[PDB]
Amino acid sequence: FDDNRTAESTDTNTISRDKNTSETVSEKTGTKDNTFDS
Amino acid sequence: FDDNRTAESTDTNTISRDKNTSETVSEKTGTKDNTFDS
Repeated sequence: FDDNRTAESTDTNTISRDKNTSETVSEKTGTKDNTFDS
Repeated sequence: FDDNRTAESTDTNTISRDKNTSETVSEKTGTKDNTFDS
């Protein structure tokens, strides 16, 4: 959540709002095999 | 999801909402062989 309020005087008041929401999901699987012979 | 609402006075209200979706699929594959002699 972020809000900003700007105003100037010598009267052109400016107000802004914005919504940032995000989610990420990730599933990682692996498999490693090895054989040795001495 | 993120929504932005803003207005100014002295109205010109502005509404802008965004949607973004991503999906990355990765494939890993490898092979490593080695020999030793002494």
